[PDB]
Formats: sequence, structure tokens, C-alpha cells
Amino acid sequence: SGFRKMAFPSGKVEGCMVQVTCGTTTLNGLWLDDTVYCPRHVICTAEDMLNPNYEDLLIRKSNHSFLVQAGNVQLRVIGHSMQNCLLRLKVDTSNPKTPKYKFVRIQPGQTFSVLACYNGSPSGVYQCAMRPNHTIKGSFLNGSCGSVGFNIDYDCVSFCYMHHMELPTGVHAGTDLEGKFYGPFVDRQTAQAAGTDTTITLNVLAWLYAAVINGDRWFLNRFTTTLNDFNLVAMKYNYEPLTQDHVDILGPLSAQTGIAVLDMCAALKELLQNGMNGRTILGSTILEDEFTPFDVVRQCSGVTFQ
Amino acid sequence: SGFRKMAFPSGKVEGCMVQVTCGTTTLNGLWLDDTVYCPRHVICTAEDMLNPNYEDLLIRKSNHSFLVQAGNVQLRVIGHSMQNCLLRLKVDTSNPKTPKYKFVRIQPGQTFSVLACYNGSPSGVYQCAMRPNHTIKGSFLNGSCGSVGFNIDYDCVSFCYMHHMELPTGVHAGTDLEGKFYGPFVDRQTAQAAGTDTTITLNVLAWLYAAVINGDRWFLNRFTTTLNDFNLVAMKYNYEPLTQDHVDILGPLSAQTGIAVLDMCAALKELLQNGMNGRTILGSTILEDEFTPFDVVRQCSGVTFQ
Ligand SMILES: O=C(Sc1nnc(C(F)(F)F)[nH]1)c1ccc(C#Cc2ccccc2)o1
Ligand SMILES: O=C(Sc1nnc(C(F)(F)F)[nH]1)c1ccc(C#Cc2ccccc2)o1
Repeated sequence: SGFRKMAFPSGKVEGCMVQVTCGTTTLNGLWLDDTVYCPRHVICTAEDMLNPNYEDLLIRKSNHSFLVQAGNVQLRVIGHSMQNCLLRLKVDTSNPKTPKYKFVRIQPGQTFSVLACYNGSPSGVYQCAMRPNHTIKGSFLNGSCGSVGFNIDYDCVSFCYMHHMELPTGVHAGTDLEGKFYGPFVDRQTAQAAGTDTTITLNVLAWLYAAVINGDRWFLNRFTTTLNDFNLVAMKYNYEPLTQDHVDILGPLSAQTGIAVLDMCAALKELLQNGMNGRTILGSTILEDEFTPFDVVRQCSGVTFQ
Repeated sequence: SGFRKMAFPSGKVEGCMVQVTCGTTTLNGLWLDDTVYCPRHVICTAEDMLNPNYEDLLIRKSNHSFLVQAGNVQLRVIGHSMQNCLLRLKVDTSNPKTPKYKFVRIQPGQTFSVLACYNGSPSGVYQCAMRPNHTIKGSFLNGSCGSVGFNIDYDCVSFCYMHHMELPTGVHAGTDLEGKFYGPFVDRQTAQAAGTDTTITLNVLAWLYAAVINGDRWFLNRFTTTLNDFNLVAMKYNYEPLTQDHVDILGPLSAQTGIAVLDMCAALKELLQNGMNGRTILGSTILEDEFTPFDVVRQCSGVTFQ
């Protein structure tokens, strides 16, 4: 029993974190086989950020412009290229600790673990959701760029995020491991700001199923609803519209608890309209949206507390 | 910026998790040097739990009664002893992945990271506080016994918890790595239940300092309070009494923000009496108590957003 925001064990990722220095700038890189990945803005100094031309800034660099440190070991750069917003440094050593891995581009609403790192040293791990507005509410200080997000599937690390910047509201933006940004953000200091966010409906529903699996039914009701009628209430409360695809995804959870998706939607609608009446769900006083249907099946018992 | 329940990177602990089987019971053990630690109740079958005599149950076991699996490798038991509520199995191999470590007994209110494990395979990591009532609100399913709690200090792993059982309210109980229980709990199936809990005052205060360090001051006020006057409000709201020691501990945070501890206490008192007025603190609608003063200094910027 219980329910917590759980991260994946971070060991396989810890063994891949290095430090990358270019001139006066240091940040984290990711060492897989004989390549180190890092934010290209490592090449930018104390004025470049405002309007950098990375093509131009990089052509002026040599292989020995870059200092890569794996622990106390110094790695030798023997090549470099730019891939979108990432630098790809080739090194003379292959990381013996490289896990089985892939690079994936995660969709909004999906969750992953972040290994916060400073000077190539892991300092903490926590679970994040990719917001509908393509930001994450992380916990990052100066020096955290190059910290990565990931999921672990059996023995395979699916890397899906690399940290690049903080936006004015204190939220965070970055790229996939191909260097393409999530959201309309760019790696330069501009007026860019997070667009308006919405609550992740599908995740709230999954979480309500987790609460039932864990034995709680107080918020249920005898009503049902249609998709369209639900979505009118959804938009009033700034929730993402529910789609048939989302209903389909909730099938396994619906089957395990014997509660129809649209009946759970009627429950949510009531909770949204009436509030929670001083009561809690899975220890929370608010409706949580950073657990996916996958996260619930992963964490919750396969048998429900009927 | 941002503020999240952050766990320590779990790598050093992952490399220490093994599987221990006795008869039909399997759970997790901790492999440090040539010793495996695990809950002694691994020796108990499908009726022993009710009223087991561990001395008697253990004397009937040989070294080969115990099956220890580190990955796919089988470790050979070459000795065993009981230490309080733990078994101490000596093995023919020394764990090459043993980190620098110590065993510590944590105090109520303090926090640590839990590596949830099943069949000796780490599955997740999350941050927990030791409640005043000596339980933790973990996330555990059948097979999680032997999962450990820890803090990491530089290169040193301070182990402080091993999981033994779930109590009726769904909360969790276990021991330090000397096998002594936290709380009045025992490793047998009885009517034992968590005593009444209280909110960890010192942690709520630390967290209010974190909110200020991160730039938020809305909840402050022009009032001050005495310890005694605060504690009268504290007991009305089921908060731990504040002591001079707790005030002393909050010194560094108080200095960084320029807010007197007793002035922060007046703020808390107002928040307790008036509520939060639909507003949030560090993204929370409630007063959080699972971050210590240490956790705040670790996670927050050393310079405040004045
Ligand atoms: O702490 C951070 S994140 C960070 N700051 N430095 C690093 C390093 F690259 F790792 F060194 N990482 C921070 C502070 C301020 C900002 C910013 C910003 C910003 C806001 C709006 C538009 C463009 C840029 O990020
Ligand atoms: O899922 C768990 S924790 C757990 N259950 N099994 C293991 C194993 F040892 F790892 F195998 N760990 C569970 C379910 C039910 C209980 C219990 C209980 C209990 C409640 C009151 C008094 C004494 C015992 O714990």
C-alpha cells in the first residue's frame, strides 16, 4: 500500500554523467560509448547568450577547446559536431558503464525521472511530468544544464530529456537527446515564456483508479456522463479534453476496478464541481496529474482492495 | 528554482541489493563486504508469523537452508547469526561494489531515500520522513521486505532503514541496520497499530524558509511570538511543540533570509489559524513537513531571491 511519486533507480544513468568545460563555462554531459552529449550553449560566453550564432561560435573551436572529465579521469576529445541544440563530442575512450539504451522523444503528459547533476556529479533524483505546455516543474540551480531525464524499461535506459534552461516563472525547458527542444523554446536569452498550461485529465483519471485499487471509493457516484458533456466541464476547469483514445488507454485500470471510464469521469466532474469537502485522495487534498496510467499499473497492486 | 521531494542517487545502493530465499519465502537482503543483511522473518513460514520463536526457528536451519542470489550469481552462505530482528549471513564472496558506508539510527522527523526492491531487483526510489510515530508513509507491495533507506554524505552511504512490515493503516515499519525496530513494533502478526501522529513543526518552518529563499513572502506578517505562545497554538493543531533546540537549528536559514525564527513562527501561527486563502506555497496548498532544515539547505540556492 501507499502511493508516492517514484523515480527509477538512477544507477545506470549515474555511470554516464561527465563534466564538460569550454572556456569559462562548465556543465554536465552524457557519456554513452565513445560519445559525450551536452547542451551546445557550453560554447557561449558572458555575452554570446543574447544572440549567439552557434555555427560561427563552433567553427572557432578545436577538439582541445573542450575539456571532458569523467570522475578524476580526463577524456580526450577527438572530434565534435553539432546536432540541433546539442554538441556531440567524440572521445578516445568508450564508457565501460554504458547501459543498454535508446533515445526517445516523450509526449506531453508523460512522466520521467530526472537525475539532477552539478559539475558532472549526480546530486538528486525525482519524478517529473512533461507539461502540456512542454515545460517541466523541475528543481534546478546554476550548473544543472546537461542533467538528463529518463525511463528504465527492463535493462534499457530510455533517455528523453536534457536540461537547457530556466524560464521566467521558474519552470524548466530542454531537449530530447537529438537536440530538438520540447516546446517553442530556443537556446538564447530572449523574452520567451511558458505558454498557458492545462491539467492532464488522463493522469488525474489514472490516479483516481489508483485510489480505488488502494481501497478508497468515497468520491465515486451513481452517475455516468458522455464524452462531450464531460469536456464542457473540463474546459471550464482548464482540463485537457478527454478523447476516445484516452478512454481506451484507461481500459486495463477500468477492468481491474470494475469502474467504467465514463463513470469515473462522472466522479471527476463531481469532484471538479463540488470540491473535495476537506477530504483527501491517496493522501492528497488536490487532484494529482503527474501519474500516468503506466505509472499507476507499475506502482499499484495487481489486485484491488475491494 | 523549483522545489521537489528529491531522493539521493541510488546507484551505490543498487549494487548492494540481493535476493534471500528460505524455504518458500523470498525477500531482499543488503550485501556489504562478505555479509548479507535481511529481515529475520525470512525464516518464518505460513503460520509461524502469528507467534514465532526465532531462536527456535533458526537453530533448526543450516547454512545451506539459505539461498542468496546476487543477479544471476549464487552466493554461498558460510555462516549465519541473528542480530535483533535481522539475520546476518556470511557469504564466501565480498561484494566488489560495496560503497563506503555506515549504519546510523535516524531520529523522528529526519528524512531518507528508500530504494523499493522486489526479488533483489531495485524498482523505484523516493524520499520519506521518519514520522514522530516511528512509521513511514512508504510505497510497498508484497516482496518489498529487506528494501533499505539511506542518506548519502559525499561518497559515504549512511544506511538507516530496512523494511519489515505494513501496519493496518497502510503505513510502514522496520528497523535500523542493527535490527532494532523504530517504534514499539515487533516482527510478528499481532494487533499492533501506529500510535497517533503529529506534524513535524521544525520541517514546516524549514520549508517556509525555502519558500522565501525561492522568492515568495506572501505569508509573512508584522507579528512576533514567544515560544510558549506558539506552542499553545501548536498543540491545538496537533503540531510538535517547538523547542529552543529547533529554533537554534533554524539559525542558518534565518540568517540567509533575514527572518527571525520567532517571526517565522508568527507567520506559521497565522497560517494555522487563518488557513492559506486558496493560495499555494512552493506549489503546495498544504503545509509540508517532510523536508528538514538540512534538505532545504541541500536543495535551495545559497542566495535568496530578495
Ligand atoms: O539556474 C538556472 S539553470 C542554469 N544556469 N546555469 C546553468 C548551467 F548551464 F548549467 F551552467 N544552468 C537559471 C537561472 C536563470 C536562468 C534563465 C533564464 C532565461 C529566462 C527567459 C529566457 C531565456 C533564459 O536559468
Ligand atoms: O505488502 C506487505 S509488505 C510485505 N509483504 N510481504 C513482504 C515480503 F516479506 F517482502 F515478502 N513484504 C503487507 C501486506 C500486509 C501486510 C501486513 C501486516 C500486519 C499488520 C498489523 C500487524 C502485523 C502485520 O504487509
